[PDB]
Amino acid sequence: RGSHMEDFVRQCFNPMIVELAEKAMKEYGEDPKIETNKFAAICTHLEVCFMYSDGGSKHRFEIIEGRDRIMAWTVVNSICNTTGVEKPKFLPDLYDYKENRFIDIGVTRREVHIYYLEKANKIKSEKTHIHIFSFTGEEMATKADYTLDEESRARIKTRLFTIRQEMASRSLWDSFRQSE
Amino acid sequence: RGSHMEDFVRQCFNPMIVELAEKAMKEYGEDPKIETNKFAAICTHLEVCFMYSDGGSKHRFEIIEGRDRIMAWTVVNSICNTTGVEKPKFLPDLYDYKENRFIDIGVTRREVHIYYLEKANKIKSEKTHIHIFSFTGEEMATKADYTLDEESRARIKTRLFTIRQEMASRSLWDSFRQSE
Amino acid sequence: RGSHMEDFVRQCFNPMIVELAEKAMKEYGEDPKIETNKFAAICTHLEVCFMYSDGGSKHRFEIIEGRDRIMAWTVVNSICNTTGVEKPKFLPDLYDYKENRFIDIGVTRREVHIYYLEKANKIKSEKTHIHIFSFTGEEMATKADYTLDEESRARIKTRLFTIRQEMASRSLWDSFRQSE
Amino acid sequence: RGSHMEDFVRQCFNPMIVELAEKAMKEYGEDPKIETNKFAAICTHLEVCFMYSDGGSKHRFEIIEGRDRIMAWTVVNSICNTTGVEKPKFLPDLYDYKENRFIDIGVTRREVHIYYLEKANKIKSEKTHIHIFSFTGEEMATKADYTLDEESRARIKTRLFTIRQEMASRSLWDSFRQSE
Ligand SMILES: O=C1c2c(O)c(=O)ccn2N([C@@H]2c3ccccc3SCc3c2ccc(F)c3F)[C@@H]2COCCN12
Ligand SMILES: O=C1c2c(O)c(=O)ccn2N([C@@H]2c3ccccc3SCc3c2ccc(F)c3F)[C@@H]2COCCN12
Ligand SMILES: O=C1c2c(O)c(=O)ccn2N([C@@H]2c3ccccc3SCc3c2ccc(F)c3F)[C@@H]2COCCN12
Ligand SMILES: O=C1c2c(O)c(=O)ccn2N([C@@H]2c3ccccc3SCc3c2ccc(F)c3F)[C@@H]2COCCN12
Ligand SMILES: [Mn+2]
Ligand SMILES: [Mn+2]
Ligand SMILES: [Mn+2]
Ligand SMILES: [Mn+2]
Ligand SMILES: [Mn+2]
Ligand SMILES: [Mn+2]
Ligand SMILES: [Mn+2]
Ligand SMILES: [Mn+2]
Repeated sequence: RGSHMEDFVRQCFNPMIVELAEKAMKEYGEDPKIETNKFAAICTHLEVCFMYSDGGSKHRFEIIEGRDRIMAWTVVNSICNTTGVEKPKFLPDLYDYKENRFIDIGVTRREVHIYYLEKANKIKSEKTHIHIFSFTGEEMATKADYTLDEESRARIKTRLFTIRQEMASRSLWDSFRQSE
Repeated sequence: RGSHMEDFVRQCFNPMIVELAEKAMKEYGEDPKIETNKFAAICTHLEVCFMYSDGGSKHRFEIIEGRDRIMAWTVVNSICNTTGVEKPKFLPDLYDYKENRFIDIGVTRREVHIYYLEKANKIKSEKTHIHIFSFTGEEMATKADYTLDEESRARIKTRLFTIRQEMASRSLWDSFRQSE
Repeated sequence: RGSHMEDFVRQCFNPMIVELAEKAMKEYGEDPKIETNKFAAICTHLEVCFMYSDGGSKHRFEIIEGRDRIMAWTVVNSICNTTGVEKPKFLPDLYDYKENRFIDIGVTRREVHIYYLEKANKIKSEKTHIHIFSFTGEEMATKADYTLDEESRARIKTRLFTIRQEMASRSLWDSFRQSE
Repeated sequence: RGSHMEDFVRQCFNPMIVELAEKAMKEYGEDPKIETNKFAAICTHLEVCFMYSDGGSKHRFEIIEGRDRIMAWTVVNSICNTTGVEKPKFLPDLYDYKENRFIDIGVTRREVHIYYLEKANKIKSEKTHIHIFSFTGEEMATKADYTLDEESRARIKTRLFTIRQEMASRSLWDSFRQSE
C-alpha cells in the first residue's frame, strides 16, 4: 500500500519530525501507511509547534508535543504541581512560563472560527490558551492574545501555505482538505 | 577550459556557497566554467545576502535567494498570500517580516547610483525595497532606509572590499570590473 | 551489586552528567554502585546547576561545579584574586559576575527552610548566596533574591518534579527520600 | 629540546589556539620548541582576544588576530577603505564596528601602567584603542573606556589568573614572568 502522500510527507518534512509523527501514530495504534492524510496533518502540527516554541525567548516554553503519552502527562503533572495551574482534561501542546498557561495549538483546513469553536467547547479547560492557524494564513487565539510577536507567527503561516502549495502541485491537496 | 577565476572562486568562497551558485547557473543553463566572472558575481551576491539575513533579529528575514526558481516563487507566493503584499514582477532576494516588504539586493562594480537607477526602473515593483552595495563601500537603499544597523552593513562592505583585493592580488580584478 | 537505582540514574540523566557525577564520587572516594541514592542526588544537583547557569545572560556565571576539586578551588582562587571577594570556607557551585557573589545551590527532599538553615549555619561565608530548590517546587534564596527570572527557575522546578515522578514510577522514590 | 613549558602549553590551551599560535610564530620565523615562554604568551594573548571578541554583541568585532600577516593587513585595508579610519602603523588585534576604532590588546606580567605607556608611545596611532590586561586582574584602557561590560572583562581576568596559577603549580611561572 504505497501512497503518493506517504512519499510526499517523507520528502516534505524533516526526518526527525517524520519519526516523531510515526511514533505518535504508533502510540495511538494508527498506521502512517494507511492514514496518510492523518500522517501529513500530524507532521504539519509538529512542525508548527516546534516553530511556535522557537518563537519565544529562551526557556519560555515547555514542549509537551513530540513526547510519548506517558511522559507528556508526566511533564504536564510536574508543571501543574510546581506552578499550581489546573490540570487540563486533554493533553496540551506547550506550556508558557512567561504567561503561565498551557497552549493547545490547532491547524485546520477550514475557517479558523469553527475549528476554534469545536476545540473550546471540547476541552473547556478555560485556563488553557487556544491558538488556531489555518492553511490560508488566518489565526485565532484566546482573548485575541497571540503570545508571539508578529514575525514568528508570519513564518508559521508562510510555511503552512507552502505545504498547501506542495500538496496542490502534486494533486494531494484536494483529498487532504476533504479529509479533515 | 580551466580559468584562474574558477580556481580563485573555489578557494575564496565557502563550499556551500559555491555549490548554491553552481546550482543557480545550472537552473538558468549557464556554465560556471565559461561564465567565470558571472560565477564570481553570483557567489559574491549569495554571501552578501546570507550576511544580510544574518544581520536581523531571529526570524526577521525569509531567504528567497539560494533556492531553485520554482521553490523561490513558491515561498514568494506563500509570503504574498499570508501577508497581502503585491507579488513582485521579478524574484526578490529576501522578505522582511519586521518591515513587511521584499528586499532586492544588488552588488555593483560601479556607482551605486546608476545600478540602483537601473534596478528601480526595471522592476518598478514599488513596494519592493532596493539595497545596493558596491565594491568600494558605498550603499544605497530605498527611502534612505537601510533596514539593518550600521555594524551589520559595515561587515558586508568590509567583505566586499576584501574580495576586491583578493581578485586584484591575483590580477582578476580588472576583467571582473570590466565585465559588469 | 546491580541496583535498579543505578540503571535508573543512567537512563534518566544525560551521559555527560552521569560521567561528571561518577568522577565527583571518585574524587571523594565514594562508589556510584554502592551509594546509589547519593549517585542520584549528585546527578540531580549537577543538572540543576547547569540549568541554573544557563538561566543567566551570556558570560554571567562561572561554573565551579563539575570540575575536579583542585581545579574548582583554582577557579575560586582566580575569581577571588581578580574581584576581591572573600574566599569561601567551602566550595560554592557558581559565581555570579553580574551580582558579584558565589552561589551555593542546594536540592533537598525536605522543607527548603530547614535545609537552608543547615547550610547557612554550616558555611556562614555570609557573602556566599544560598539558593535551595526542593523536589516539590519550593525554593529559598538569600535575601529573597532569586538571581534568575521566573521562567528559568520554573524550568528547574518542573524537572525536579519529573525526576521525583520517574523515581516514584519505579518505586525508588521512597528510599531516595528517606535517605537524605 | 623538549620543554616542560611546551607540554604545559599544549595541555593548557585549546588545540585550535595552539595551532594558530604555532602558525603565528612560523609566520615570523620563530620556533615554539625554543621560544617556549613566547609560545605561552602568544597562546594567552590569542585566548584573551577571542574571549574579548566574544564579549560584544553579534557582529560587533572584526577579529584581526589569528590570521596570517598578509590577510590580517588585507582585512585592515578593507576596514579602512570602507569606514575611513586611518590605517594603523602596526597591526591591531580587533576592530570595533560599534565604536568604530581598532583595538590593540596587550597582556603583561608587570604593572599595566608601564606596558600601556610602552605601547602608546610605540604605535602612537592615536585612533587605535589600547586595552591592557595583567596576570593579576588589572586592566587599563584608552580614555578609561573599557569597551565591554564588566562581566566579559572579569571572565578574561579570571582566566589570566588561572593560567598564572597553573604555571606556578608546575614551577614555570617564575621563568615566564622574568622573561617578558
Ligand atoms: O496532541 C494531539 C493532538 C493535537 O495536539 C491537535 O492539535 C490535534 C489533534 N491531536 N491528536 C493528535 C493529532 C495531532 C496533530 C494532527 C492530527 C492529530 S489526529 C489524532 C491523533 C493524534 C496523534 C496520534 C494519532 F494516532 C492520532 F489519530 C491527538 C489527541 O490526543 C492527544 C495527542 N493529540
Ligand atoms: O536573483 C537573481 C539575481 C539577483 O538577485 C541580483 O541581484 C542580480 C542578478 N540576478 N540574476 C542572477 C544573478 C545573481 C547574482 C549575481 C549575478 C547574477 S547574473 C544573471 C544570473 C543569475 C542567476 C543565475 C544565472 F545563470 C544568471 F545568469 C538573476 C535574475 O533572475 C532571477 C534570479 N536572479
Ligand atoms: O559541591 C558539593 C556539594 C554541593 O555543592 C551540594 O550542594 C551538596 C552536597 N555536596 N557535596 C557533594 C554532593 C553534591 C550534590 C549532591 C550530593 C552531594 S553528597 C557529598 C558528595 C559530593 C560530591 C562527591 C561525593 F562523593 C560526595 F559524597 C560536596 C561537598 O564537598 C564539596 C563538593 N560538594
Ligand atoms: O599582534 C601581535 C602582537 C600583539 O598583538 C601583541 O599584543 C603583543 C605582541 N605581538 N607580536 C606578536 C605576539 C603576540 C602575543 C604575545 C607575544 C607576541 S611576541 C612577538 C611575536 C608575535 C607573533 C609571532 C611571533 F613570532 C612573535 F615573536 C606581534 C607584533 O607584530 C604583529 C603581530 N603581533
Ligand atoms: Mn498535541
Ligand atoms: Mn494541538
Ligand atoms: Mn536574487
Ligand atoms: Mn539581488
Ligand atoms: Mn557544589
Ligand atoms: Mn551545591
Ligand atoms: Mn595582534
Ligand atoms: Mn595585541
